[PDB]
Amino acid sequence: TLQPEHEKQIKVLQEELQTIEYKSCEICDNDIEKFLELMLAYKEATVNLMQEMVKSPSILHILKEGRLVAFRDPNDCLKLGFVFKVSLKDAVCVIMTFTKPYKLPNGEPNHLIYFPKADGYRRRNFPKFQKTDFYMEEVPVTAIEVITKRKFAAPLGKVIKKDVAALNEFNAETNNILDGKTLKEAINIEKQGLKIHQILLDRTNIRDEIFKLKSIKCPNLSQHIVPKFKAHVIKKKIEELYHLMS
Ligand SMILES: [Zn+2]
Repeated sequence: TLQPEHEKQIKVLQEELQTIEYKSCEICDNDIEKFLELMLAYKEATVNLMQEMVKSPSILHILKEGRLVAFRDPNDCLKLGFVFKVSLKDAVCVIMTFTKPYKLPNGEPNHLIYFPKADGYRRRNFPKFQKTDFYMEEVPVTAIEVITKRKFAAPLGKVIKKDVAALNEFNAETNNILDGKTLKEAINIEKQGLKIHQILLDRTNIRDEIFKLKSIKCPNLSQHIVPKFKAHVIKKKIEELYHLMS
């Protein structure tokens, strides 16, 4: 064949694709795929949203120093941190992370999207985050998925210097957030932008439709979405390697 490598890798991805076990559920077997595609649509909508938000300097007033946000590391893990610095030219943010990468009891990264103002969904998929010694990490603005309303007053500068007075308030606030968390995302997009509102409306529609499903009420959806997710990734990779879809 004129394409040995392509064939090899394709065969591999196919095998790995069909070697996936799907656990049965009387609450997901009906509408879980739609939940998946709609979820990915939500994620994409958020990405584009952040892409359009970083354009207007108003974003600095949204991600002011000490802004609690939920981003994702290269491994698609959800982390909570504070906004320390923002760069418009590079579209990157210096976030101080106080939480380890959220992972299932299995060990694999959680692929579920965190929906603000969703007590049930939270309690079912995101029971609690584990605290970790804070460390500065740069992350692209596009990675941010949730922008909470809560903000850390004390300057992070003193926290970096490890001043006891600052570390007390930092630890207290952090433990406050982790003990009981009812994150609520509120963004004042009315300030500027036109496409922003459209993206917001569309995303809210996607959410209204996704919460209408039955898999959304599932207790163990966080573990049931894994196989479908992996199968999705592998599938897309296969279609690509096949030079298919033009
Ligand atoms: Zn289920």
